[PDB]
Amino acid sequence: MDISIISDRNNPLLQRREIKFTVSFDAATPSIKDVKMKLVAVLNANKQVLVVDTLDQIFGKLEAEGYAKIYNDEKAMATIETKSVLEKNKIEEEAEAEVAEE
Repeated sequence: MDISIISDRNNPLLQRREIKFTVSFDAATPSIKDVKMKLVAVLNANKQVLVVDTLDQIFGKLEAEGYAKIYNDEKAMATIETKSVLEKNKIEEEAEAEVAEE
């Protein structure tokens, strides 16, 4: 996919990370974790404690804008954040096989 970073804000107070960006694709609509994959390579951070907040598809073209979020410890987040934020974060992820990528 073609993602573009808009801004990179850091929220230490709530040990959170405010990073806004855009995601565009040719119909192909991935998922949260899926997007996290590339986003992980884009943000270059711990994918484990990485999730998305929300997104919005563009009508004009085939673009979609959204905002990502990152925490430090789920311990705090589990408390601070709400079931709403934790709601997004899917239960478990996939895993084709041990071997992957080039």
